[PDB]
Amino acid sequence: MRPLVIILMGSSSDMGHAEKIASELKTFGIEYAIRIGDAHKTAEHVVSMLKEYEALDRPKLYITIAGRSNALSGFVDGFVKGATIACPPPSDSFAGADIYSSLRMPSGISPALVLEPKNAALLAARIFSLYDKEIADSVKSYMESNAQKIIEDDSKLK
Amino acid sequence: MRPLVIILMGSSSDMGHAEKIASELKTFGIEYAIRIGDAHKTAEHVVSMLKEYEALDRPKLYITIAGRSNALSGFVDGFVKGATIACPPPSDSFAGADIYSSLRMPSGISPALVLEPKNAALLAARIFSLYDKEIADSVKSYMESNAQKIIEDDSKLK
Amino acid sequence: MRPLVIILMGSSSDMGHAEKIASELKTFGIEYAIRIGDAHKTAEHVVSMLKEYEALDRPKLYITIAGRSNALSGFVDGFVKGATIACPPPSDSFAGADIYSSLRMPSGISPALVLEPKNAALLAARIFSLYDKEIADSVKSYMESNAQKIIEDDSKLKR
Amino acid sequence: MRPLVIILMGSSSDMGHAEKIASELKTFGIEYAIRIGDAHKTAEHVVSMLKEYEALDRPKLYITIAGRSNALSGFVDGFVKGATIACPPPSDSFAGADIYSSLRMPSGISPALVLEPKNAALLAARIFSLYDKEIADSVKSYMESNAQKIIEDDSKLK
Amino acid sequence: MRPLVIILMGSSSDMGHAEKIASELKTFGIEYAIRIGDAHKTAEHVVSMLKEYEALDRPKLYITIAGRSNALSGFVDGFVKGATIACPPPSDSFAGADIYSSLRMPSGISPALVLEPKNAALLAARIFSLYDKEIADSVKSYMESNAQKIIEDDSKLK
Amino acid sequence: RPLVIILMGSSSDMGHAEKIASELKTFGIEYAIRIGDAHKTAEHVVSMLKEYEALDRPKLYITIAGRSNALSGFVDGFVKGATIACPPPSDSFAGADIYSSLRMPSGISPALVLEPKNAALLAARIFSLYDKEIADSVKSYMESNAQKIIEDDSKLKR
Amino acid sequence: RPLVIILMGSSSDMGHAEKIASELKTFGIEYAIRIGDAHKTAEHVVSMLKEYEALDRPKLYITIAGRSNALSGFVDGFVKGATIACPPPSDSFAGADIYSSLRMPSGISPALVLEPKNAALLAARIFSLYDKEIADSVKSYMESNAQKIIEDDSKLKR
Amino acid sequence: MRPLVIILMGSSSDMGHAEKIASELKTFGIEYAIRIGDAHKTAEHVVSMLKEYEALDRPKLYITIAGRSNALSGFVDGFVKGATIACPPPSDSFAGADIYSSLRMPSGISPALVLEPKNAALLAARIFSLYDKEIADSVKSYMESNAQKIIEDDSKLKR
Repeated sequence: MRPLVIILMGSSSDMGHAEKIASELKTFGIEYAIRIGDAHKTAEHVVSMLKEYEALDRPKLYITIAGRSNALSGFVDGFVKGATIACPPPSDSFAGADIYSSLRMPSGISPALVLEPKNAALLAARIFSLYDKEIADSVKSYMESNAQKIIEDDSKLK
Repeated sequence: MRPLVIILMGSSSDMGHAEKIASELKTFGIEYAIRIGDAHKTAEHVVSMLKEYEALDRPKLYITIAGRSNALSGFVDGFVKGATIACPPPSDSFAGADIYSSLRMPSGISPALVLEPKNAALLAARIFSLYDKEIADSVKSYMESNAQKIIEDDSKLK
Repeated sequence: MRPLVIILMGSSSDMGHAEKIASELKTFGIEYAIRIGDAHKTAEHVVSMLKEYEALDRPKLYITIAGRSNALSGFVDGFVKGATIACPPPSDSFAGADIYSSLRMPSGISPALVLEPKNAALLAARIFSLYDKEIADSVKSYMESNAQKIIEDDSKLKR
Repeated sequence: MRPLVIILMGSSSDMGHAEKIASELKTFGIEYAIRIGDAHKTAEHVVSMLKEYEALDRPKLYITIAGRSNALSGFVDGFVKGATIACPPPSDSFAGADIYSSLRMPSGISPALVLEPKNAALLAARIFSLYDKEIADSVKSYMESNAQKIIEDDSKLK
Repeated sequence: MRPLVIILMGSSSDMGHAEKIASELKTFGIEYAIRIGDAHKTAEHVVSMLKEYEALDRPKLYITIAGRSNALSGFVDGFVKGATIACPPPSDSFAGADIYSSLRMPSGISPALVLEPKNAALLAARIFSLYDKEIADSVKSYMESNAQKIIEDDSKLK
Repeated sequence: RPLVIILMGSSSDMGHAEKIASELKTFGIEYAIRIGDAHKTAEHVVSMLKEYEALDRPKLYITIAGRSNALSGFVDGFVKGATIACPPPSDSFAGADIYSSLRMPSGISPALVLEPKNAALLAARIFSLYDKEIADSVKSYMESNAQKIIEDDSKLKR
Repeated sequence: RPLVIILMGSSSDMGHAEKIASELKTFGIEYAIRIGDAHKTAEHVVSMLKEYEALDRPKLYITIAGRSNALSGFVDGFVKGATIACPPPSDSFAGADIYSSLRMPSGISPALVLEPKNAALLAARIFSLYDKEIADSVKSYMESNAQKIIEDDSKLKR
Repeated sequence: MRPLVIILMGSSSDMGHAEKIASELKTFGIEYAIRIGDAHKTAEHVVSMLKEYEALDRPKLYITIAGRSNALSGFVDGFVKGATIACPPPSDSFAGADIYSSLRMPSGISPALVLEPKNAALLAARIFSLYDKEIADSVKSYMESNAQKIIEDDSKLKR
């Protein structure tokens, strides 16, 4: 079956950030789910949700979004079989130092960290593209279009 | 009933830090248990253990020790009923920025952060001391002793 | 007698922060007092106040609020018998580096550091709850409510 | 054909770090190549190398390793079709601030950042595992073994 | 032959910063070109452009402007023969830590880092001034003028 | 006739204090060296300051406290005259203990100086405003420092 | 009879300087306010300091320079008596300009104070060692500060 | 006459750092002078020295080396006509935060900041190379050699 991306955020306050990821997945033609669950406060709810998705026989990725000290990405990553992507929401608290909670994983916990929500979506697409030629075609068009916009911007100048 | 402190560390590599906490609790006459469990890799093992301690009919505190990005303190704090203390092991990586993973809790997750292991033990004692006169007496002796050492150091000069 | 939390701040400029803590303590049914006193400029005043609260035969906690370089939390913690909680006001000066003045205590000075005012109240409640069943019931209702709101948000907004 | 991981480092001084990644890929039964090329000094050499690998009709990932200001990961990522992983070598220069050069990509450049070399290898395996059942089996054993070591460590204690 | 400064920016979003540099070069009577090209997304476009400028038989400098992780300055510096100047746009993200991506060059890549755009222009002028007396005269007038403004500000007091 | 009271929080600070004391002695300025902690032995410190505050002579206090420095503010809030904070060096959290000495509220005004020889020099130059002997001593000291640099140039001139 | 010379690097620093001057006036201490840059108008600064250094009266210099503060060290290396550095506030690079005022070599000893009211108070308390009038003024000031806190408690006592 | 690079350091303690720069300039065939002088303690000495070098009719650069808070690079840059290069010694104090004293110049003070001593030499060479073909040839040989070593390492060590 088709690829699936599960976008899991710790709080409804993260929804703006999540929708940016979702919007971009939609341009790659990649199905997504958007869910809310907190690692520390609703662990059992999160586990029961992950079991449901894990049971689907289709290629899947999880993109985990948690502000402040991000425990969610590692929690999900240590539970599910396949790859996951951490895409924390932006914060300038302590000059951005919440980022270290996403970076500093133990050996054996391996979420892919990406800062920009459009890049989390692009990484997800490029992961599927190793085996999905339709998604590979979409990635090519997207990345070529990004390069062409820059060159055109220069042409408007010289 | 007599107090219990459960010292839970994410890794056997944290044992030196744990033992400093434990040694200090012993000077206050406070029973402890030392346990190992990782929030991301062995979550079910941690829950199982917490349920066992939570069922004991005695006043209890948990002191949680986890290096790198500390997910363990919030995990435990979100599960148990009573208060908990976060006492992460020291690290100089990224100028100590692992500390932000212990600091930056969501609303509703409230571990007490203390840096020095002797102070984690002292805080625990002083928490019990609100209701346990035996421990209050021990705390008084301990803090008076600390102060007298300094005053003595001054008189010893020249 | 019932628990008491003394909320002591270094400056009246911190009153809003103190009120957030007191507001949350009220939800747990915990009596509080709000006081002002500075460790360096009004030490004797702070000592006099602490002696009065310390003489009360009831379980107590102090929550200490001081901006910039926080000397109040250690001063109070070194004086009183029981536990204390540091909950400094937030600051973005020097990328938040005032926090290190609350973190870096000498051995023998052990205030509990908590950043969020609601969490300072919750920690206080959970400290009393080791021996106080009624406060433990309140904590449980509070923490269950927080969880249920998250699950309800997922039930509504999930796609 | 079988998956391939191309480990590309900017300098021979990075070889120790690269070999940790390679060693771990070998435990997952994943073929790898180890190569050296600098983005700024040997761009054409890097491009000619990437064209050679890109022409292989097999699932591939690139893991890019560059110290100091990491320009290599983004350079590779903007050239190749599929996903890439940035795994910079550790440094304590400016308290680790070289990490921001790997983090702060423009929209449209999406390398997966992972700090630990064993985790770069595990992420690579888990990426292939979405479609490769043999690698999925290896990941399961690996991650289960990591969890079991922790539980056993606790058992030696309580 | 008369000097040329090529102002190359990674994005059209950098134009305000570029124009401050350009405006200041105009006060020194130094010809400039403003161009757009991204190191990671449009590398071939950048190389093509550099070859065109490199073929001009006149003394030239490149001022490279790129936000976030600055790969552009080292890319250009590794390609062209003569000196280059890095003048990244200002950013307050992560307490300005994007600056380390411009600072931390490998041995063999030597762009001049200057923060203020007016100073990037002044450095360029002063570089040419070692051999161009017309520009030396302009630089002298400019720096003398700056000093006289301050002394005047002092006398204007009260 | 002036007196400098060097007060340190811990006997661990002695090496730092003695660097200050030695330098003060080359200025021919009498000093006292004392130990006392602001949080643990507050009464001992006050009793001590009262003894010094009663002396009819010019005096300065140089206060030395590691970690979070509460001692300088405490002393400064109590004594009439100026004080100097000279904290011991630390690499903990990339030296962030320094902010506890910097960030004083309005009304608490210790002079912050990092180098112990400079704490002594500031003390001297403070007295030198009214003490012709100390001023002569400062002039000789500062001239010696300059002549050494110049003779280094004359010797290692290349 | 004492004099405080407030020297700022740029007219942009005036608001900061006037906060210092206003406070000095409540202490009844005469001040001068001057503008001069260490790098651009070094001769203008020296000529100015020579005028002040010749005056037979107690004097302090409070030096104000934004960005990388070279002014305080320059002034301190030239004048006989003590000086005070009071840099203007900045959020650039999370306030890292402060290190240019902190990190003096042995032999250069300006007193660093962050708050302008505290720069004035330090100045006063420096004179107060030999000036009974200023000392009385300091005592009244510092007592007023304390009484206000206490009456705030009495008023907002809950 | 031929180019000259004046390497001026604030303290003899920096001599090793200066030597790394001079060593690299020698490989490019560029004459250098090594001098010592401090901006705050020996200003007049520094000015006197700069006046002597400034009077020479030859292309020159100054490379300025000062630890801790770097006031030397701006002082020299504000005095001399032509370009200068700041190359401070490395420090790990405060996580390397001395670097901000070399970065944060006022408008009108424009030293080129470069961290590595070999790169300060290369930048100097590349500045002269805009007008000096012989130095341009040397730069090209240098930069080609660096590239070829990397490619050779790949050819040996590739698996």
